[PDB]
Amino acid sequence: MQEHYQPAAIEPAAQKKWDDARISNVSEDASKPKYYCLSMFPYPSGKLHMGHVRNYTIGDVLSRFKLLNGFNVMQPMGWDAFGMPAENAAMKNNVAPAAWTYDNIEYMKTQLKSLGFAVDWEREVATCKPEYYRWEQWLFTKLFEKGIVYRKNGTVNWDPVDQTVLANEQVIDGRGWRSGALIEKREIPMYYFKITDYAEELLNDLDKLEHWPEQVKTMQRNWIGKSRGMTVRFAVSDDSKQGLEGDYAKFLQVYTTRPDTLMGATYVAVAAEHPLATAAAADKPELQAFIAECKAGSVAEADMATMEKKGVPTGRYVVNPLNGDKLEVWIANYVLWGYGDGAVMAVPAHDERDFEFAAKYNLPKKQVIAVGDNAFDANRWQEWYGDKENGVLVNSGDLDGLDFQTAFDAVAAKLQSQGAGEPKTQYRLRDWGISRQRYWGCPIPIVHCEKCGNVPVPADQLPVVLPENVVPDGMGSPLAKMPEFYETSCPCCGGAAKRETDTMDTFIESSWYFFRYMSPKFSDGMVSAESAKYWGAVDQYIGGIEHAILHLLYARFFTKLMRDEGLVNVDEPFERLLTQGMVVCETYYRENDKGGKDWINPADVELTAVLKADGLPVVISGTEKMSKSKNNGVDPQELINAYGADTARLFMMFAAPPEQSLEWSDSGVEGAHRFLRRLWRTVYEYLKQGGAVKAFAGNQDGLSKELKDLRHKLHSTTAKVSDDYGRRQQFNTAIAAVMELLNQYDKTDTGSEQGRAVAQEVLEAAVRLLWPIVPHICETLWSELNGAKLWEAGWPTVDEAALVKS
Ligand SMILES: CC(C)C[C@H](N)C(=O)NS(=O)(=O)OC[C@H]1OC[C@@H](CCCn2cc(CNC(=O)c3ccccc3)nn2)[C@H](O)[C@@H]1O
Ligand SMILES: [Mg+2]
Ligand SMILES: [Zn+2]
Repeated sequence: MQEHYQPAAIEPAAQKKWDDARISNVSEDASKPKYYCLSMFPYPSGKLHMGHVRNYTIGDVLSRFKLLNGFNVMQPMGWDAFGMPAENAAMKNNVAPAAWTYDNIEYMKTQLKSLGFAVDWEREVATCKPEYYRWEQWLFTKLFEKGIVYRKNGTVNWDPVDQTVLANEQVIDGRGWRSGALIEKREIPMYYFKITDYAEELLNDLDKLEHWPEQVKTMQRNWIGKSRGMTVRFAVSDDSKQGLEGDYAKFLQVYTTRPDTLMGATYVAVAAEHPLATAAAADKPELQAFIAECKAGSVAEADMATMEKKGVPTGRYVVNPLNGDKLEVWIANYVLWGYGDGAVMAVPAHDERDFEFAAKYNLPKKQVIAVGDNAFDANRWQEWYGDKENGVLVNSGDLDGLDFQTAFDAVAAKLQSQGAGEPKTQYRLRDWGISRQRYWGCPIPIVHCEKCGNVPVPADQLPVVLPENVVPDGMGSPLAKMPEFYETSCPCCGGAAKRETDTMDTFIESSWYFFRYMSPKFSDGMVSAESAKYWGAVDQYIGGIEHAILHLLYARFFTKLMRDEGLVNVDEPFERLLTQGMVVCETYYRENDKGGKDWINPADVELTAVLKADGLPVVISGTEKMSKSKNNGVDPQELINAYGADTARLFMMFAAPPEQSLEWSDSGVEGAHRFLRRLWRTVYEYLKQGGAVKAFAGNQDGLSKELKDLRHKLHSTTAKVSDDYGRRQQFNTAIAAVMELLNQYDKTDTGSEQGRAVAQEVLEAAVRLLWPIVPHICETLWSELNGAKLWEAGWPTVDEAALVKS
């Protein structure tokens, strides 16, 4: 055993030791209890960043902890390979997205291996390979025939300069983010998953996820947005029926979740596309311009509430069916066509958005709810205005004195008896649009035949292979310009037909990959029945909070779809969920010659803050998440090259709890490396005193008080670390606990015969308690202390007798 700790001399040897023993290569072995620990697989972007290292170190800590406790642990890794980054690098570097992807995969796989993650690489998947996406094409065809996947026209944002479709996030002031050209709204046929058919299942099954953060489940409930409200029909006044057709000439239908406040409606609002808006705008040009501006908007869902609410009056009126009030119809920008009836009522006294809307236009506010003896001021909104449980009705005629649920049922009775309304349940959730006008994605297995219609590709002909010999040029997605791809024969009639050229939303690959890991080479289905029944569901899932809504919902949706097809037998894909925090770092910049800022990487800066190149000052700016935006990313490969994998892993687990943001710190890195030197020196100095002995065990009567105190600290540390790994999942406090054990060990004279035995017991436990976090150095130090295989010695047991004081 060498005196000094040298990671480059031990880390490759420890990795070869694990790989030779195949401790991470697992099968469906019924002799050991399974454990499925999964970290969200990465985009093969080029190289790992610090977020990857934190996520996969966390997953490796939990996996190795369960491994030491005797579980048959599967920790798989793969590549979410489809998407736009490969197309953009293709347009910048004149390479094929496939070639760019596969080279990134090879390099990033080397980095992951150098970090010592206990990963079953024999289960690796690449989602851009036909052997993977053939099965999501298969599920697509099966659901398309059942109507769960359907085709209908939708509206997209067309950029005519870049010749591409853009998301709402890519539109700024009505113009493309890169081209700067005005975007055009176009109706094109697209495919949709009928996810609203599973809305009630996806909402209620969240209650089963006892080991998910309540934050994530709340976000999913709000996204699904179930409401039990009332359909209310307002009869159109006789003086307001010009230009109206059908039922729109008879009544205005609306949906409200507050029918107990129907006596407090002071106006109604309709969407820009509503027929009442169209009829009233046929004359007035200001209404036409307001309708045009609403349609030209491209506001994303995450900013819908922040959008300034505006409206225009129409001069048309409707009648409240409960009190006969004649209310004016307004066109408003917050009423969205396709959501319910595309029309709402407004009770400014008990809905804060209606309050601010009415306060802006001086529209009437009428109180209909009272809570205690609270004072109502029509000029200032108070939180009790919207109270839905402790409120009682006022100014509502025959409904006065009722609470929410009683007034709800009475209003429903009044409306139904006169045919003016009925109860109704609504969901904010929209159907899942999966069509993408992009090349680097999974082809949609549909053939268009003018005789047979939109025909799904048969199962024998799957997959529809995406050609990899493609370099996108920019002037449109190349698939729609490659007759060698889309020209084909109809699988139903053999006649001339055309393949679909749109590709799938890349969220689809990530919606079922956790199942594919169970049998990644199975060629007769998405997942083999024998492996699905063994591994069941993912026991532990680790990823970033940015996937709390869409990805998780999609994955839960796919699981229930695959269960209904009979491929799996679990209702939920992920039992436990851990959301890791961001990795942030200081920023540095120099002022431009044009009044701007040039952002400088931290690796090119030395703190006396001075640029390393010319020794000239640099401005220290705010700390934020690492990104290429302000050029503040710290390359983990340089951290590995300079300190080793164990130092990188230890710093990430010690700097902050997994949920809390991790602040990059040079001294924090150095403190981690110096602790590994201390651990190395501790075992070296111990073995230099007389070599290893048998660790203390059994009756501790007769041990000195100092050695009894060390054993108490030892097994209290084991219980604390076990609770930190297994229950709390706070790895920073576990490292501190082992440090406190080593501190007391340093203060204890362990030179006697019984002292050596206790010292052996301390060090054998300490290297095993830290093995999940820093396995390279712990595997090396364990082999110097004991000749048994560390993974066969197992997780340290707590000696209860060591915790009983006299
Ligand atoms: C399941 C599917 C849907 C996952 C999907 N393929 C994915 O998110 N793949 S992914 O490759 O993007 O990420 C894979 C997993 O590990 C990383 C987590 C990142 C969380 C956000 N973050 C990032 C940072 C730090 N950035 C840097 O240092 C940096 C950045 C840019 C340039 C230079 C440096 N700090 N926080 C992800 O959420 C996920 O769990
Ligand atoms: Mg349960
Ligand atoms: Zn045909």
